[PDB]
Amino acid sequence: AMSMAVESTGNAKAEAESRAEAARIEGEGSVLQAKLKAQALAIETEAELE
Amino acid sequence: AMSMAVESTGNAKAEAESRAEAARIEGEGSVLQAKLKAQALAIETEAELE
Repeated sequence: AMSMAVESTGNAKAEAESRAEAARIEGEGSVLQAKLKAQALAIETEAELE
Repeated sequence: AMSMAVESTGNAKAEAESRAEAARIEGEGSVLQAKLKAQALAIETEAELE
């Protein structure tokens, strides 16, 4: 029974942590994607302002 | 009878603890995903404010 416990832990644990630690990547993607679009859109808008 | 008790304990125990300890992973996913989207959305919004 504590065997089947360890397989269940490993399976659900592995799947969930894979999803969350990938969401870390989409998160840092959001971080520096916001940072880049900040100045990018900034220069389009300040070029269309004049 | 206390045998079938131990198999029932092991099975239900294992399934439920696998689900809860995976929910721990989605929970820490929520933790640092909120932390990342905080500053990410912060910099989109403070870049569109000007």
